[PDB]
Amino acid sequence: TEQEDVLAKELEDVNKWGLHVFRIAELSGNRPLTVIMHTIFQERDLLKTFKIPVDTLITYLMTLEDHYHADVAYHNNIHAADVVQSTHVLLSTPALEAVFTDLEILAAIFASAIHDVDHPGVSNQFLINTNSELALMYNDSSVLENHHLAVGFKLLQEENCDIFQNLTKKQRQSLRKMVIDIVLATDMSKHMNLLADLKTMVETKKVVLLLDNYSDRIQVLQNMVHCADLSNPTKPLQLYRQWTDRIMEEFFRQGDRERERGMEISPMCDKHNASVEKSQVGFIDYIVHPLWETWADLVHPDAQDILDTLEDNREWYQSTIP
Ligand SMILES: COc1ccc(C(=O)Nc2c(Cl)cncc2Cl)cc1OC1CCCC1
Ligand SMILES: [Mg+2]
Ligand SMILES: [Zn+2]
Repeated sequence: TEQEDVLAKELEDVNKWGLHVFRIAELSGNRPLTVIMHTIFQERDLLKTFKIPVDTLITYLMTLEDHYHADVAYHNNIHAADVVQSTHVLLSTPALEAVFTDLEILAAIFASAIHDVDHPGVSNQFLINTNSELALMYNDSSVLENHHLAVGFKLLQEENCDIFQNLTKKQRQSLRKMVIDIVLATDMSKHMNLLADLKTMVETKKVVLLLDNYSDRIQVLQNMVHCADLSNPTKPLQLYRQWTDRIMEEFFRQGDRERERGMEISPMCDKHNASVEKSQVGFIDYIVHPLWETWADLVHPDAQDILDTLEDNREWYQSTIP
């Protein structure tokens, strides 16, 4: 059909920063995660490498995508697809050519796909403050991130969903550990330590990059997926602005729930006292730029255009304040 033709055209940009992910979400019948993951697996020849039956891959992806919430403005299947695609581009950076094994690549992409599954659209702190079942289950420690992993892995046990059925026991064990390490590293409470470790690696860099032990390799993959998670402000402005609209809607809905419960409204969650532009500038200045500038240093000069875009977008948001 004409719609499938346009979808195919948009997917030709799967290896490019700035893919039209929202268009792909609409054109695919709200299956951005499934089609983008399928496309990336085909591009990297992962189905052949790991003997993943095509029908099994699609069944699992659709099932996984179904577990992202349709009514959460930001932490939905589009965000998952975007992080998957951004990770895919970061993995292809020239400075990392031939550094990671096929299993490591698979782990990073799979981790990206499941990293926010079944997100309720409220933060770890909200879950902790409201004595939620999730916080009680996970003892207030990386509550959501533990849950995303539990769901992502559990779904593999559904009928015709085990995409790792042909991996060896050793490969399955290794992949499981890497995926857990990567998704737990997406908790923002770990951001400062992750960044500190990334800077230490840049300072002791040996060169393409030379990573010999699990600690260094996993650290890079953790930071890579974390960069993808924090990549919105580095994308072309039309995409960035949509991500900002969505995160603010989600935050405002949390603030509304907090207000209904008589709780104090969390930072940036009060629709009656918000500064969207100032908040984006602060977000870039204190979190996004420090991380991306460090990533850019590790893979210099591969990420120069991404960092330039980030800086341009920071200047644009800042210009709307006066
Ligand atoms: C497009 O703007 C934003 C996008 C993403 C996030 C953000 O914190 N994402 C995130 C969250 Cl909410 C939790 N764990 C990890 C990540 Cl990366 C935060 C954003 O803006 C901040 C939050 C509200 C205003 C500043
Ligand atoms: Mg998350
Ligand atoms: Zn995320």
